[PDB]
Amino acid sequence: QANLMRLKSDLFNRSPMYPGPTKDDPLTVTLGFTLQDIVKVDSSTNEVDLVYYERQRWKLNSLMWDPNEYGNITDFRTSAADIWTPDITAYESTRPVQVLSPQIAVVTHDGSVMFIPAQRLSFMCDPTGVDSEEGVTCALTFGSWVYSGFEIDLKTDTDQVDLSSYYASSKYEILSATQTRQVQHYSCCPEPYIDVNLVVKFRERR
Amino acid sequence: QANLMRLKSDLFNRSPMYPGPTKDDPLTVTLGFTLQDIVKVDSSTNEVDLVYYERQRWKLNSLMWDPNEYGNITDFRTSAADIWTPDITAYESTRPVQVLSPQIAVVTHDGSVMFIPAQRLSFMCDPTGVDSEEGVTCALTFGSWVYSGFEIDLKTDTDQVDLSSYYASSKYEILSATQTRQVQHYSCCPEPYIDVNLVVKFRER
Amino acid sequence: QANLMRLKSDLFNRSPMYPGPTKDDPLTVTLGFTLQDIVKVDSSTNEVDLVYYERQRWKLNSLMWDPNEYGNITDFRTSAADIWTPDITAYESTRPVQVLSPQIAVVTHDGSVMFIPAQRLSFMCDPTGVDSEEGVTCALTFGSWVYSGFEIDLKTDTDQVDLSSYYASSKYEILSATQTRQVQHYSCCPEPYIDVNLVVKFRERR
Amino acid sequence: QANLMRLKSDLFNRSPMYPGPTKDDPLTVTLGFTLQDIVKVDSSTNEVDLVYYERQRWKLNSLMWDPNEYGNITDFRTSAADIWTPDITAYESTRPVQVLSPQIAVVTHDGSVMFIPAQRLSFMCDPTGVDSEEGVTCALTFGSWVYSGFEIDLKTDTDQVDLSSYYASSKYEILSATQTRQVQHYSCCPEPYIDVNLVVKFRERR
Amino acid sequence: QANLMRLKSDLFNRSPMYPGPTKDDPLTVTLGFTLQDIVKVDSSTNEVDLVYYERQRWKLNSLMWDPNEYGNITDFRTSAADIWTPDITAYESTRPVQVLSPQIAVVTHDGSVMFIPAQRLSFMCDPTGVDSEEGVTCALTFGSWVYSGFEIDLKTDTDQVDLSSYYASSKYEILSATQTRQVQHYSCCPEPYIDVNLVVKFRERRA
Ligand SMILES: c1cnc2cc3c(cc2n1)[C@@H]1CNC[C@H]3C1
Ligand SMILES: c1cnc2cc3c(cc2n1)[C@@H]1CNC[C@H]3C1
Ligand SMILES: c1cnc2cc3c(cc2n1)[C@@H]1CNC[C@H]3C1
Ligand SMILES: c1cnc2cc3c(cc2n1)[C@@H]1CNC[C@H]3C1
Ligand SMILES: c1cnc2cc3c(cc2n1)[C@@H]1CNC[C@H]3C1
Repeated sequence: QANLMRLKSDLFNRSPMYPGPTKDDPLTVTLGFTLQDIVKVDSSTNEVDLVYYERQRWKLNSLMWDPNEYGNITDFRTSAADIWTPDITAYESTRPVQVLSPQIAVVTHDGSVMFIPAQRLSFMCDPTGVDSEEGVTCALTFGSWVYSGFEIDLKTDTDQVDLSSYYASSKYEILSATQTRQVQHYSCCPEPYIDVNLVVKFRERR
Repeated sequence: QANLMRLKSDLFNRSPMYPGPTKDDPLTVTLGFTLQDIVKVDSSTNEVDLVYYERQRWKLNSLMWDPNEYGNITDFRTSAADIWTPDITAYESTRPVQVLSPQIAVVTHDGSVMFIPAQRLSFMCDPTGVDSEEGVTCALTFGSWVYSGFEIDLKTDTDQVDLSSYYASSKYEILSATQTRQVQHYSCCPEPYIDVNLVVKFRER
Repeated sequence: QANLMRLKSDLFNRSPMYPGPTKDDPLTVTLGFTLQDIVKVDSSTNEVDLVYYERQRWKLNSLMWDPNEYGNITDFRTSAADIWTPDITAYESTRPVQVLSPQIAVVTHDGSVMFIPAQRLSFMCDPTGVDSEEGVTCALTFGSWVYSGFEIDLKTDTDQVDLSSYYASSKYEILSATQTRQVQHYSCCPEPYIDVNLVVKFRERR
Repeated sequence: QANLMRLKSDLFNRSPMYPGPTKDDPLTVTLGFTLQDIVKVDSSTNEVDLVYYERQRWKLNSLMWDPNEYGNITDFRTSAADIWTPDITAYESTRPVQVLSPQIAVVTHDGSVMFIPAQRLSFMCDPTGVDSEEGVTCALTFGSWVYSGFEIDLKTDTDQVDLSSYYASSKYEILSATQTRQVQHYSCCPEPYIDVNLVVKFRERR
Repeated sequence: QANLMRLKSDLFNRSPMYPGPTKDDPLTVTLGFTLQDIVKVDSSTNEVDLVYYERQRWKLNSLMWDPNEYGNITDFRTSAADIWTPDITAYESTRPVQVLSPQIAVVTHDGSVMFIPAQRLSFMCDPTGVDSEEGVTCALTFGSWVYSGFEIDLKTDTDQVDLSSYYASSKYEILSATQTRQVQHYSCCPEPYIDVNLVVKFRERRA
């Protein structure tokens, strides 16, 4: 309708796009994972394929507006390509990530954004021991590729990976799955980088 | 011709595109499935591959015209990218859905739209017992990814999946195939989301 | 060359693109198949891979010109994106079609266009009996996805499939291959649709 | 720098792109192949995978300039997308060709263009006898997909395929390889088409 | 915010893009490799699959600015598509490289650029002996596709490849990996071309 088209026109045409966070104006992204399925294990290459959602939230003043000035609209859907999004990357991936869902974000009048893409990922993981009762553990680090912790900071809402949607007939059952903020330095660069470490222990279902 | 060229110009360059449904102007999408073939079963990863087509219908006021003002044209075909389409998604997919058909829709003068994409889909399914005679049952949910039931509702015209085009020499025969609207809640959000549950019982032929 | 640049400019830059055929302005589209190779047969999924050319022909008034007014130019080549092309689709495909040739068409001064995309296609076919001498038969139906026979008058030139390019050393030899216009109705719509039925009889070469 | 940006501007922004050759203005394209590696052989489907360079050369008056008018610049590199390039295609491919190199041409002040993409090609080939000492022979025809002998002629600079940088540690070694111009009819068209026939004889290296 | 938006505007939208290096204005690109994983070895086709990232650095006069003129901005992240990048290519690749990371570069006020794409590469390599103690050695050649040494020169900051991030549970363990500038001629062309030669020695992880 008219107001929403007016609102989206204002936010996206009145101004050039948000150029990303800076040291002067850093951003915090809240990251949470929903694990759908461990689809595949490959012991000839030590790769494991994972289907999951990645819940992302951040807030920008450039996406703020007054609902009264727009027929009481307090939020809207929009293509993730219309707006800036964080370069959150899985560091142990072995193939380009595969997108499983539409890429549409919800923007709220207070400038907050929620974006939840579903993905399939192959990543480095030695599955040796997956057929035992103890199972095997693998770890994933999700973080910004190019922004240090002075520009993008990460946090979680919970330490528990959401398993409420996990496929009950998966070849693999999950014994535990956690998500933990952590920080490290890389050789190339002087500043610390922030990541959320996904640690998943699993085994062959029986 | 010039009447159609004028009408399309008067609809797509006339106004900004439809920004999608809202709670004040919700949209009901009608869905129907035609199952072409169960192509492949993988008992090592619990994936099944389906080829099907999905009939989508919906109606937008912004796509309306008086035919009399355009040489009596009552409907036209156009690229799906020229118009807004619903984000209907298979929730259990394990690979990006592969489109097999041109992405073209028909728009009628009353604003109604019909879009029928053919697709190959890999989804989550334990096919254990497909080699028996009782067969195996798998379930598939299709729904808007980002719109709740206050924004997009869904409907089916029939509970029967259309099987009149099913491959007679498929490696798998279909014992039953239903499509049912249902309401679900998800951990991230408090609102109800609507899906259409595709339940397919099948076995080796 | 200046004449051709000027010609393309007048045909494409001036008026908008042809919006496709309609009930008020039906269009004849001619189809012929040149079968190149049956690459692969999979009896675990009943899928067959075929490599072929699809010769497409049609004619538009909006693409006509008088050669006299353009240095006696009688034809040119142009990107398929510059013009309308028919949505011809293989109905029994199981994977997206893989394009093997450049997407370029030839336009002649009388307005006729020829577009010949080479393609690799996987489709449903039960190859039980391919190893015998009576061989196996498979049917494949090509047609517009969205245009009925009120809009597209689909036809072949000949009923014989062009086999003069078929790979002599293929794993599979062709016993017979026909191409025939047929009229079908579909559940969704009341209009009759036109397709070309491709029937191919083939066996393992020996 | 200044003079080069000015030259590229004057070439690409003043007049539009070369629209391709015609009957009355044909273009001769020179072609050489450099074989890098026969990567793979598939005897269940009669497909062979090849990695090669394709050296293309042609000349356009519309790409000529006076170097003295442009700071003694005699040539320059530019994205292949900024200029017209010929639609050379392998007729016997079974999968879309994969590009392995940047796609950048060199344009020289006399209007001559050199373009050398590296590619991987799956094509129709019977490897029956690849493990013998006499090896097996296969052939590949390369030509414009849509320009006939009236619009594009092809020539080779030599009859011999460049094998000087072939990969010494390939599963397959090359006994001989030739490239030869030939003229051919196709069922669709009365105009003959020119191709270059690549004939390669190889065997498994031991 | 506003200054950053204004700065990017002046660099990209006002001046036409850099047309690349020439003999008159040659360019030096510094390259360094960080090897994450040897995923796969195919002895039926002599291909090896490798996951690595590649650190690239160069400097352009045309990317310089005075920070006091732009709210003290000394650097910024920008899409790799917004700027010129070197056409560094693995010569031995057998598949198109698969990009694993966002394609975002960092540009600094002195005109220097840093770009670190992560990639999966399939390349030609005979892995015979990979299941032995002594292992197998393979060589990769990275260089410009179309610029000779008169237009693009290369260097490493060190001769030792970075192995400290190598996945410890790979199927394959690395014995050594070096990265060395080298000069070559090619049949088609009269000018020397520069590359960094990456030599990796590895074997199957056992015991
Ligand atoms: C700027 C541009 N790209 C970078 C890539 C990486 C890093 C910093 C970068 N800074 C370290 C952290 N993230 C991945 C690699 C290495
Ligand atoms: C806004 C944006 N993305 C969403 C993704 C999902 C959901 C709601 C969203 N709302 C729940 C339902 N649909 C899929 C997942 C979870
Ligand atoms: C408009 C848009 N899409 C359609 C898809 C199909 C059909 C008609 C359509 N009309 C029937 C015929 N062609 C393929 C399927 C079903
Ligand atoms: C116009 C457009 N496409 C064509 C494709 C081919 C041919 C002519 C064409 N002319 C014959 C020669 N080139 C490949 C096939 C057949
Ligand atoms: C200009 C344009 N393309 C080239 C391609 C190559 C070469 C030089 C080129 N110069 C030699 C070096 N790079 C790869 C091949 C061969």
